[PDB]
Amino acid sequence: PHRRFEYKYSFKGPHLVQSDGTVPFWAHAGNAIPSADQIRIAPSLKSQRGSVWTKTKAAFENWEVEVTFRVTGRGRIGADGLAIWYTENQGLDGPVFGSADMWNGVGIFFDSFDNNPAIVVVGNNGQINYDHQNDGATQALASCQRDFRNKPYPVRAKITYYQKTLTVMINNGFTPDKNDYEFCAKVENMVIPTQGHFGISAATGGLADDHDVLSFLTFQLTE
Repeated sequence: PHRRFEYKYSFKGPHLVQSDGTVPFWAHAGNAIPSADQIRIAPSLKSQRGSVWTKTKAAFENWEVEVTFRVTGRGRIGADGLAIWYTENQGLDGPVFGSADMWNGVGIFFDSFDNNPAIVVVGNNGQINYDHQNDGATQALASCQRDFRNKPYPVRAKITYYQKTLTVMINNGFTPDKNDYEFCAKVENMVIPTQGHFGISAATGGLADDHDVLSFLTFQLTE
């Protein structure tokens, strides 16, 4: 299956951030801190929320995103985690891993163990007022249990929307190999908006990890 790299929906270092503090093609918000090699979406301070979203919408029948990130913090517990998004609108701040509680599209949530370790796929058609704590278990379309914190190498999520199936593959941070992925979850017959923004958001609470995204690479898939 053919992949075309879509620069207008992507970011990576080196020199990720412009001299003016912006990241080409994206908007950062909240407590997100662009730096040369990564964007620290939510730092290890109390009650943080941040995000990075594409400034334009993509209209890809099929697509794939490769997101490389780290979630780093003290102890065996941390919070909150991060979310990868494809939604009709350009997301704004809220209580769902730093983003708003309603959306039209899909979120893939990486929820840190704070005593569930989980990666969860959650759809929304614009009608659900989502509260992760209350609704995650019941509304998850699919999930897997992986611990993505404090790993030796960057964690890599590959989220593919191809032939109406949304698949989540994960490299859980034990190899530097940008292509060594294992299956996490898939959702068949997923309907998502024909056009939408890509995004990534994170948050902290009383417990707080540093949530860093090193790169977000978007590909348009063809057949």
